[PDB]
Amino acid sequence: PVLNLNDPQAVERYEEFMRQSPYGQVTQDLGWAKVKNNWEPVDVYLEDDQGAIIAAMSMLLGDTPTDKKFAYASKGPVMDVTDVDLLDRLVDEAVKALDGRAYVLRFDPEVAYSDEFNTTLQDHGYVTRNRNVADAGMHATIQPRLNMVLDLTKFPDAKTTLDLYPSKTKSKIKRPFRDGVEVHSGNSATELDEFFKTYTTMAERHGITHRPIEYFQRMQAAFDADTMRIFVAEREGKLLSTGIALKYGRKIWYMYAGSMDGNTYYAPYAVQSEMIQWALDTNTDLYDLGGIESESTDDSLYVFKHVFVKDAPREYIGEIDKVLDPEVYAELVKD
Ligand SMILES: [Mg+2]
Ligand SMILES: [Mg+2]
Ligand SMILES: [Mg+2]
Repeated sequence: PVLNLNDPQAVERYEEFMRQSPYGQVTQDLGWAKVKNNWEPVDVYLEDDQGAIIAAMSMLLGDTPTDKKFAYASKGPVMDVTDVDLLDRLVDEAVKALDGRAYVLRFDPEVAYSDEFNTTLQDHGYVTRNRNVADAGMHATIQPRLNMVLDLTKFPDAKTTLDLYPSKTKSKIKRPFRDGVEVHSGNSATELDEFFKTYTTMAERHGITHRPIEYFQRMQAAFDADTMRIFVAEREGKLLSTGIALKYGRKIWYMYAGSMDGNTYYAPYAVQSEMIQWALDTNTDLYDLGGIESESTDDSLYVFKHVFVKDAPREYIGEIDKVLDPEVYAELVKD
């Protein structure tokens, strides 16, 4: 069925399912639609024989250069996507809800890539985008398929961040702190202003664009301090680096970062250490440092994230596309 966003009861049940599911994703939370306020939300779900929600998909519809919309369920749906027969049923609900307005319904769940799963999906009629598409560019997957994920369940007795690492790494993490770097965290306007300054500075330094502050303000309005937290690293009165982490489902996700120019005293390591400590303190299963371009030392993202994730990066199935308008799809989506 389709969720009536104006039905508080229905919304609460949908949210409860999302928040409690081991497959929950912040980008599938109804709060994500508030962040992506320029996209149209269309949410659907399936119920089991007891009438309880067993699967849900929060879609966001965006415009394209054609008469069709692009329907996207970021890191959704929320269910065991390998249960493809169940997935088909949920997608059928989504297709009904879209009512021919979209040329495609795409979802990129955080499930490991495998030839078997890839094949099963294709056998069910989905078009998958992973190893068959470009690594970067306008043809690449929206979300990086290679992600550096720290599995904290491998360290049941870990009390602090240092307990998860080899001595060489403990040294790297301790460095900023011994040099005076201090981290404070929260989700108020003050921390947001600190984040934004480092974020725009970082953007200007790398000659790249940055999202407007309103984007993050909507995020702050949508998520409480137990879900969204901004970590700010400073040294004796000087702002050095920041990071935004979102706690949801089985993980804490390092989503945004910023760092001032010049000497930052390895503040980014301090930020990571505190985000990981938050994951430990909350008994979270995973700490997701996000994507990398490649598992190579030539990738600055990899080198940095590899300090905190020694396991191989997780490689996801990529984009699973339910093609609705084949002609427009072929026009807008290519390898
Ligand atoms: Mg258009
Ligand atoms: Mg713990
Ligand atoms: Mg590790």
